Amino acid sequence: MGRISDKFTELKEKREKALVSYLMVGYPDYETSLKAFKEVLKNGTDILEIGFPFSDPVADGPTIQVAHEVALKNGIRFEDVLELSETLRKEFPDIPFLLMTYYNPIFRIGLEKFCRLSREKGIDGFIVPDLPPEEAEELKAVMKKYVLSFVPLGAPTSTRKRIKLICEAADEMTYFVSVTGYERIKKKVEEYRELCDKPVVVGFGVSKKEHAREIGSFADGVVVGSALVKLAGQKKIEDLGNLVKELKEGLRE
Repeated sequence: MGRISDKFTELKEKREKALVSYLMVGYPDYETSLKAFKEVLKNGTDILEIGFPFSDPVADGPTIQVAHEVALKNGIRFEDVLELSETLRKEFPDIPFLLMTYYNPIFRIGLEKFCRLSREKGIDGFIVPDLPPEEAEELKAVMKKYVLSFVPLGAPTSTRKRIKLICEAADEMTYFVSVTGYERIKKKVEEYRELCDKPVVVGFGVSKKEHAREIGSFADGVVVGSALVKLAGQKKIEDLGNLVKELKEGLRE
């Protein structure tokens, strides 16, 4: 459909796998995070995951949880998150933007409004790590209305039936975690390939070029977050750009 499908079609013609970079708005502070976002985009990021600070990030690892807390103490609001998206959208017109948000904030703000605002500020789709199954259909329906790409989540232990539900739920792409929360996720993706034609990105545990090359050998893309956030924490912008450049190196053929 939109920017996501266009990007994967583009990467395929370039014989590349996608690098999905995840950073948190407001960590270690708004200004520094904005520089970080610009740096990863300038160095090869194909799809951006924009972190929306949340008070109870139970699905994130230690490093990202720190980013959540710090950003919230800096006073980062949903409005600041979208301002950053709008700002980046002007400089990078075709890079797909995925808003990483927990479910509660969407409900608190209001589904219609949340989606309306996201679309107006450049967001292409969402990644909801803790989406309650009993709230999924309603959210998907609203997202469809505002043309926001729904990205279902899979796991190394997803059943064949779940995989088919994931494929039909995905508008343009899917995201699988790499660990049971390697060989296991690789085999799961192969099954996925049998049942689904939509691109799939794999995350968790990526921090070295070797990791990107290995995962990219069977996935259409890799997601990197904690490794980037760590560098951003010390305002090591140059090293961050270097890391993104290196990761992207392991994603070319």
